[PDB]
Amino acid sequence: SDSQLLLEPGDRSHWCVVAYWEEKTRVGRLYCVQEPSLDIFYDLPQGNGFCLGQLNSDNKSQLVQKVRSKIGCGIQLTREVDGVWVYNRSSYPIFIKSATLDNPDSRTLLVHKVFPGFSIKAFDYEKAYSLQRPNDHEFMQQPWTGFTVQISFVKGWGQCYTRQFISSCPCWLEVIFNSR
Amino acid sequence: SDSQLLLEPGDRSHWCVVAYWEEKTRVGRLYCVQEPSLDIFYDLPQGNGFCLGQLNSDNKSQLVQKVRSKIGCGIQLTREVDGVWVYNRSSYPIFIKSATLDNPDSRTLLVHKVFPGFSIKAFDYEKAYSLQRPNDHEFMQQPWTGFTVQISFVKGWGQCYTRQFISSCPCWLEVIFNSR
Ligand SMILES: [Cl-]
Ligand SMILES: [Cl-]
Ligand SMILES: [Cl-]
Ligand SMILES: [Cl-]
Ligand SMILES: [Cl-]
Repeated sequence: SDSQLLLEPGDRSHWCVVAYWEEKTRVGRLYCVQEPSLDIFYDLPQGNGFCLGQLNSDNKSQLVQKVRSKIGCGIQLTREVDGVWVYNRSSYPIFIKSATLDNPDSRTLLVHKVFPGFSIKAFDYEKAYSLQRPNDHEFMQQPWTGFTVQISFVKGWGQCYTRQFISSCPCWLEVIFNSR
Repeated sequence: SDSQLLLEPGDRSHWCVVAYWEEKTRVGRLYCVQEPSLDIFYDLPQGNGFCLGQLNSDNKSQLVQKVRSKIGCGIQLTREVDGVWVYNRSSYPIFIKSATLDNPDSRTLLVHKVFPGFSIKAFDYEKAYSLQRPNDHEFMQQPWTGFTVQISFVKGWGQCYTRQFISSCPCWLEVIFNSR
């Protein structure tokens, strides 16, 4: 046409970027978010946004298939006046690690459980802007942890769970937040 | 606010995301790249791209100020049919860590020096697609390392340098790559 052929340049206005993982395998392209709210869900009639059921995956594991069938309506991420909220719209708990959810003086970040229908503030811009975790050596060596949130469907990880690391979880998300 | 519309919250077409760092401080908003090539520079005549001199950094270190100016014309990042290439357009070496630059059987990833005027394939889609590093425990625990490239201007880090960690470098980039 006239405007249908041109490719626009990039921008600084996408407020987060989402990566979907199955265990150690990244599934599908990254989803870069512009509008203030996004559903992340399994099948097309179940939300407006990032559809995970459409992603072609090489991981055919039975456990991954079972968790995928439990994602259902998934989660919603929404920018609000006081930060970014994650709402659990699905019928199973989700588990979240975010640097802005924890006491800045702790030695390690915790994984937080969010029951179906409950919400949690995934990201706080003011706290992230000034965040130092001086007692967390891994954090100081990997400061991008300050703006990357990890979310697992159905299965928890870390202390008091079978899986020590998030990359053992069947279905999980990496959410990278812009500073904004 | 008054008319119905067909919302798409985001897109999959930005092929990498660039974060600029000064030591342990993230500086400026993330840049989501859609154009085939991106110039990243401190000062480039009639330059159009990701200008690091315009950002208003909180890092007031004199070393950071000196290195920032040395970036000069910076680097060029180009997405091509055969992968993503980095061209060093500055007067100083740059230093790059990328999982697709290394022997997959090694224990830890190396930092690679790129002279002024030289190029390197910073990211290879097919090598990354299902890259496994079975002797690298950190990589298996943090598989997103396989899609993220770190680039430092002027100053090296790692094995052969006083700086052990990337977050000790005065001026560096985190580049998060999308899949093909
Ligand atoms: Cl912009
Ligand atoms: Cl484990
Ligand atoms: Cl798209
Ligand atoms: Cl080298
Ligand atoms: Cl160091």
